[PDB]
Order: sequence, then C-alpha cells, then structure tokens
Amino acid sequence: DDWEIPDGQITVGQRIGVYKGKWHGDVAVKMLNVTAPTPQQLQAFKNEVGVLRKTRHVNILLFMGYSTLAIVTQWCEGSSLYHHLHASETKFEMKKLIDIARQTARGMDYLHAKSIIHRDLKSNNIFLHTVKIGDFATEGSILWMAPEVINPYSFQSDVYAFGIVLYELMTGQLPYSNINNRDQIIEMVGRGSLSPDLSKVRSNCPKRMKRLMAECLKKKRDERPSFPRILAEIEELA
Amino acid sequence: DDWEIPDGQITVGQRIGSGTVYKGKWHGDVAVKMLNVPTPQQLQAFKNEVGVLRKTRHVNILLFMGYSTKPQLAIVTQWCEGSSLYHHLHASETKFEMKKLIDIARQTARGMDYLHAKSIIHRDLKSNNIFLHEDNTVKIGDFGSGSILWMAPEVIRNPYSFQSDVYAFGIVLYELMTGQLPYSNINNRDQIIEMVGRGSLSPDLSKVRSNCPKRMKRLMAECLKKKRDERPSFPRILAEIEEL
Ligand SMILES: CCN(C)S(=O)(=O)Nc1cccc(-c2nc(C(C)(C)C)sc2-c2ccnc(N)n2)c1F
Repeated sequence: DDWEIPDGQITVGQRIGVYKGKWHGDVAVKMLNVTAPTPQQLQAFKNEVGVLRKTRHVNILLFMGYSTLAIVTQWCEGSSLYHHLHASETKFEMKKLIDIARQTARGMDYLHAKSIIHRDLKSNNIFLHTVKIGDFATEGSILWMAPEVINPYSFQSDVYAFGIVLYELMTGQLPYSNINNRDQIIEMVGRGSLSPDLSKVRSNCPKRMKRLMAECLKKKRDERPSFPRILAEIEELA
Repeated sequence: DDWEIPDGQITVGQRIGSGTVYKGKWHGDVAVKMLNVPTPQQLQAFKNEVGVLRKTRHVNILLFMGYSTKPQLAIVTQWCEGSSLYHHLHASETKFEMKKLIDIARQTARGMDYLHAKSIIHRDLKSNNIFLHEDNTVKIGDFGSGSILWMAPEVIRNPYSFQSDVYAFGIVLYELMTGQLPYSNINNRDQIIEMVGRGSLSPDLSKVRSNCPKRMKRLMAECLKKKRDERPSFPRILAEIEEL
C-alpha cells in the first residue's frame, strides 16, 4: 500500500514540457524543480497523488507511483486530442470520433462515480495513446469554461467542458472562431450571450450527438446531463 | 481504500472461458472472474489474494479494477480486445515479423520484471496468460495437473521461485521464435513429466527460425537452464532484450 518509489530507481530522460523516463520500461515523470517545496507545494502534491491512487481505469492515465516532488505515470506514445484535431494534417472518420467520445465518457463517468472532479477537461488533456485522460483536479483553458466558471467547479462544470470537446470532435474547430480577444469571451459567455456554433458541425454528425452536445453546453448548470446518461446516449447510437 | 464494487453495479454478459470468466459492463467493458464458490474462513482468504493484485500498477500487467463479494466472489479487470499469445502462435497462425516478436518478448520482460520488483511470483506464466490487447499491448494476467510445458524441473520433481518464473519465460521465448510448443515431437504428458523432471529432455533449439538474434537464442538458453541457479534475473533479462 505504498506507491512511493525509492528515488534512484528511475532514469530520467528528455524533457517534454515533465520527463520521459525508464523504470521497468517506459514511464512518464513529472519533476517539480524547486530547492525546497513551499507549504503550498506540499498539499498540491499530496492531493494529486491522493486522487490519482484511487483511479484504475483503461481510459484514465495510469498512475504508477510517486517520489519525494515527482509523479510517475505510464508513458503514452502519440499526441493529444488537441494536436490531432487542430495542429494536424490528418482528420478522423466519424466512427473514430464517436469512439473517442465514448471512451472519454467512460473515463469521465468513472471519475464522477468516484466523487472526483477533473476541473480541467480539454482536448489538450486527452492523450490519444485508446483515450487517456490526464493532467489532473480534486475529490488558455478559458474556452472550456462553463458560464458559472468565469465554488464554480462541479460535476456540471466537467459536463460543460466535455461538451466543448464534443464540439471540437464534431466540427474540428475551436469554439468562437470569430473572436481573438479573451476579455469579451469571458464577458459574453459569462453573461450568457455567447455559445458555440452548432451549425458548424459536420454533415456526418448524427442528430443524436448534436442534441447531446447542446445538453452538455446548457447555459444553466442544472439542465446539463450526467455522465451515466451521457455514456448511455453515446453508447447507444454507436 | 476499498476497491469493492457494490452488488448490482456489474452487468454480467457472455461466458468466455472457465473460476469462470465473463465479459461485463462497468463504466465501459470489463472482465469478471466468477470464483468457484462464501465462508468467513474463505472470506479473508479471498482478500489476501486481492491485496496482492492491489499493488499492480503497470501497463504490461492486466489492469485490476476491483472485486465483488455479492452475489458471489469475483475479480474485476479491464477487458482485452483480441486473443492470447497462445492463440496467435498456435492457432490463428498470425505471421508476426521478427520485429514484433521481440517487442512482445520485451513487454513480457517488463511486466515480469515489475512483478519481481514487487516481489511477486507469477507461478504460472504461459502464452495463454499473456493477452495481446489491441494486438499490440502485452497483458500478463492469471497470477492471483494442467499446463506442464512451462514447468521447470525443480517444480516437477520452496519449488516456486523467481527463477522458476524465468524458466516459464524461456519457454515463452521458445514459442515466439520456434512458432510452436516444445516437445511437440513427443505426445505423452507422463513422458515429458518424467524426462524433463529428471533432466534428460529439453526444448529443441533447432526449430527456432533463421531470423533470430543470437543474443536472444543465447538468452533463451540462459532461461531454459535445467539448473535453477544458472538462470539470469529479470533486470538483466530485460536489460539485454532492451539493448538487443
Ligand atoms: C491482475 C490479474 N488478476 C486480477 S488475475 O490473476 O485474477 N487475472 C485475471 C482476472 C480476471 C480475468 C482473467 C482472465 N482469465 C482468463 C483465463 C485464461 C484464466 C480463463 S482470460 C481473462 C481475461 C481477462 C480480461 N479480458 C479477457 N478477454 N480475458 C484474469 F486472468
């Protein structure tokens, strides 16, 4: 019941943004580069470790251990969902898009069932190893913020962020393409006068998915569905 | 932390194989091993075997997800798409390039090194306890009067150890390169039990194919050593394959 990895067993490698490592195969290491952790740096570490060690799911990033500040997880080869959708030459077929949506819904459903709120769900936090949800959370990111988020964070907030991810999948683009100033999005979305353009969705997009999307993007936090129903709907049409 | 899944949360589906293994629905696809059973004496006997699976967080080890007490005792893991290394090698006949074979061997070395690092002895490593998820990722499971082909001589005749696992791995290496089971020439369990046990029978290395790294064949022999002590450990088993 100790996920403390004795330091010196890990061979850290190239920088990523976090290092690629070697422990009992390929691993991904997060090194907190400080002389001595502040009291704030300490609780941040415990909390991420505490919530990571309660996850055992195929669609959640595999936490492998910690070191005392370091967090060891599985190495994921490939790029994030952000790269593939926005900064990539190659697009995806619908069957794959719906598949990416389903796995993410499974992971999000798993977390919510464990009383865990990601509080930072976005296409950049979704690694396409097989969907892998990482970069945790408790138990630039403005585009994925619910109107009440601009305590605001809840299961409903994750539901909204999930809705934007759906929008990315079904359109390929980021929301609010006609805006280059962050302060107005904050104002317009925050007030309740701005919403993603669901007319941008592909012709291939099932009306079912387009409906579900609008539900997750509801202006009022309480009209948004729950992942048990979100997964049910996605699983059905698939 | 309790990893117990409350009664009713899992929807058991089709029987896969014989406890008994089923495919289920729990936050997605899962696998349920229904134990052939509860008695309060066996109740705590069940948790011991779970509190060991509880310390496996590795990509090459089958992902343990939770356990059940009601209705009956069950082990819950991830669901693996595709068949076993056994089926690929001796049934599907799927042609693997030498490139992939080494990687499968490499991943299995990673998984086994990790287990031994956790001081866990598998006691039964064979090509049908190794599942090729997505036909790419190796998943070692089923470690929590049958298959003797992977049994070391000291096991046939503290007989279970890290070196006995190493032997089973050598047989696996044999399967990967030879594309077939050892002692296929001889169809007699009692003969193999007798001859391997006394040390007069060993795998035929004339059947491994030409495209085989001579470090790997040399590595096979090290694991297939009839003498327990003459076998290399998994850190070194993995280091050499990795370098190779
Ligand atoms: C972590 C490993 N332990 C929890 S274990 O020793 O109980 N390992 C464990 C746990 C649950 C199921 C199985 C399993 N067992 C199978 C045999 C060959 C023994 C009948 S197939 C199979 C399986 C698991 C997942 N997907 C598919 N398609 N098949 C398993 F090995």
